[PDB]
Amino acid sequence: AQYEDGKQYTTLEKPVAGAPQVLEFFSFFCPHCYQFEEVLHISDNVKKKLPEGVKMTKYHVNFMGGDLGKDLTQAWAVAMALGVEDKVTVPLFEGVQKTQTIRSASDIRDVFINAGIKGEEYDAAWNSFVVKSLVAQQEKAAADVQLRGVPAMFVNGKYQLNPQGMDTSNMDVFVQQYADTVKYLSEK
Repeated sequence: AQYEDGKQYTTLEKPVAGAPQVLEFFSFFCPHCYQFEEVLHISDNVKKKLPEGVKMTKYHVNFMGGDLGKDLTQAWAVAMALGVEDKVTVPLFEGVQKTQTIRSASDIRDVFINAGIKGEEYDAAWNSFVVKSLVAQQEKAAADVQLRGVPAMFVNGKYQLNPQGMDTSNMDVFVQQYADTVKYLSEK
């Protein structure tokens, strides 16, 4: 058929109960994730096609970058708690990978300050149990899908996107197929 198990996607042998409809894992330390988000714009192209009543969820991972990697997971939890994901995603990617001016937790906080988040609000979120729970939630999600690498995307807790089985030629053909595959899976 057009979409095939083992080609554009694979199937989790242990489906995850109560998973987000569309779940992406990434790291701000991850060069392929920089390409995915900031060059290919995969998440944006995916959302542009999703059926309505279907939302996209994005979680950070700890396993790249040591202390700073975990700080970034905690900052992403802050972004989710404050609802400022779309304001910090680009400057966090650029601070870690382009400028490489993000080398400490304080450097992450500066990005939020500069994007208009008040300091007291950032600090209250950073230190909150609501954020500690959000960090745990991201970690648990990674365990549930038995995550092995990033970037990664899972649909309805059952299907895993397999970009290795898509076309690499035209970046845009690649991106369109990826996005088309997510849409197909969402209705499956």
